[PDB]
Amino acid sequence: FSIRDIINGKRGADAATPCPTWHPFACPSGECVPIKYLCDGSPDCSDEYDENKSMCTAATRPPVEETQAFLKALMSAHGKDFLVKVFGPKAKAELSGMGGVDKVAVALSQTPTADLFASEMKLDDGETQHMLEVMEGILNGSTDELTSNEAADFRFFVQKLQETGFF
Amino acid sequence: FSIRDIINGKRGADAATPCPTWHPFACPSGECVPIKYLCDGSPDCSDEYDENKSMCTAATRPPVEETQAFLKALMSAHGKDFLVKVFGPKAKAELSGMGGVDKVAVALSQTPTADLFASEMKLDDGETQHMLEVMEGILNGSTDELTSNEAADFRFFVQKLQETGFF
Ligand SMILES: [Ca+2]
Ligand SMILES: [Ca+2]
Repeated sequence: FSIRDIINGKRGADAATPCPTWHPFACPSGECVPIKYLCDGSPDCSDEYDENKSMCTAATRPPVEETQAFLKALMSAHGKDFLVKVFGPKAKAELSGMGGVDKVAVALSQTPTADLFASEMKLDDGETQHMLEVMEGILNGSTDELTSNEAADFRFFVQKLQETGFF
Repeated sequence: FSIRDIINGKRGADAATPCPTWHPFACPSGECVPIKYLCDGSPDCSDEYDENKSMCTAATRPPVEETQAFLKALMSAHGKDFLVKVFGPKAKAELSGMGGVDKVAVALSQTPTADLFASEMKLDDGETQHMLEVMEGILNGSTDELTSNEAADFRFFVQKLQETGFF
């Protein structure tokens, strides 16, 4: 009772022979691969899940539950509408127009670029451009948009976006 | 982070569906964790599979299958008894007395130290000491046991063992 799997076959009886410790990663296609083969620029799993772009981008960024916590702590320190200063009015009321802090944490973890993030979140041209200008300004030490404490709390996170190809 | 996943409840031990892209690694206990939480010194699976010592050793060493192809290439180039020069007489006839090339390649990948490898392969004290002397000689450029060409073929592999705690 699993979609993909119906059409390749059906194992033994019972199900489980999980992966060995030396090839500990199970692909949906049901091959076992070494951690080294994940995100290595070539497909080791027949379904190519080992090179899944969402999985490989998330592997480069903070774990989603740390980003969730981090978004929540900025709004607790700076206000429930604080993230309007970065993403525009869809960020008001604890990211209510962007699908909530859980959906935003996953999107910032998995989405390779600001452009693909903007499109998922339905930001217009002006909101996307302002998001990039604020994030460049946070890296600069600029306080045109954020206060000094706001920029310092955000700086390390924006640095990691930039080191991982977001902008 | 997944609205689908709330309303099926508890991810059993195991299968049915796969772990999401942001927490792609499945513990046998049925938890899903980020790659970054593997081998990080604290348990994120309730069964501590993320800190499993064999898994974590193997993740620092060449993949199983490369080590296996490597040992087979050494014995095709240098003879079916070539690895007697490292492991002693149990290595004769393509590692017959050590359970064969697949078992030796798994043991070299996932055994933390030369002493634990020796005890599992049932090498005696004399054989263990000579193995360590030969491996040191390979790092040195000594040709007392291997030719220049044999040692050149083995040197990177011996360095990967030294760098990952083997001796
Ligand atoms: Ca790969
Ligand atoms: Ca861990």
